[PDB]
Amino acid sequence: GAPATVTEQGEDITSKKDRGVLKIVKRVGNGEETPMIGDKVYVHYKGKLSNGKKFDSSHPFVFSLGKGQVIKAWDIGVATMKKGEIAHLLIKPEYAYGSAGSLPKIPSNATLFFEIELLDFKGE
Ligand SMILES: CCn1cc(COC(=O)[C@@H]2CCCCN2C(=O)[C@H](c2cc(OC)c(OC)c(OC)c2)C2CCCCC2)cn1
Repeated sequence: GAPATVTEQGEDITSKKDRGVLKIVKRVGNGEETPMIGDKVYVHYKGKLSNGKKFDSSHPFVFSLGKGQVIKAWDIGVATMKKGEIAHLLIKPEYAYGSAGSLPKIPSNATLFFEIELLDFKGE
């Protein structure tokens, strides 16, 4: 399924190249411009734990990019997305909630998967 496909075929978009955040584009965007740090960003997402034990969906989620308001993986991943793009991210715990987790919702050393649609981004 989608998590396995990303694991096998996804681009490694971490700077350190440690496979911590893997990406596949699913639906292409419009324009060349991807959002700068500081931009208010608007998205629809689906999300789940590898554990199979929790699912979550926006189904408009709003955050300021690259400000650590979201897990590092989103700050990295969404920064590479263009308006109208849909992407799959698979994320190792180092780029999400780490060894501590975020109990009870997120366990220790969790791997996360997300499907993200980037709707738009305005400058702050
Ligand atoms: C106010 C900005 N914000 C940050 C968060 C923390 O979560 C996140 O940064 C990432 C990325 C952005 C979407 C939400 N998200 C998550 O991990 C989900 C998430 C959604 C949450 O609420 C919608 C949430 O509660 C605040 C939470 O707590 C750690 C984590 C998680 C995905 C795996 C399946 C369980 C939920 C929630 N809101």
